[PDB]
Amino acid sequence: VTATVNKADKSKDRTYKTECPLEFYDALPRVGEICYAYEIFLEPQFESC
RNA sequence: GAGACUUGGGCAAUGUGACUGCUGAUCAGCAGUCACAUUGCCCAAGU
RNA sequence: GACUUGGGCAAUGUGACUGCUGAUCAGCAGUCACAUUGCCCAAGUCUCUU
Repeated sequence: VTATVNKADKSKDRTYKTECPLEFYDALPRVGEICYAYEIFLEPQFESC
């Protein structure tokens, strides 16, 4: 923090390896194991015309 | 994306300008302290 | 009666040393303002983009 020249290029955007949440990790089903099926309910709200 | 324009947060310096504060030495005046010199007086002794 | 030594009381001075005031001069420091041209970010308006 005492240095000054370190901020001459402060626009240096940081790059990261993205990752998935816990439920998304290793969720690919295999043969012979019980998995979960999540139905997607939806509700159209626009006027019926 | 290319850009122009403005306020910002600043980073820099090239100037330049003025402000403020302090130390030290010297001189003068005054006050006071150390020693020293001169003219006396008197005393203490010894021979 | 000379000779010697020492001390004390005086006055008349001198040599300096500090203390205070004022003045003079040299010597340092902390700033501040501000024109000039530069650099990196933040948010804005517009051409274009669309």
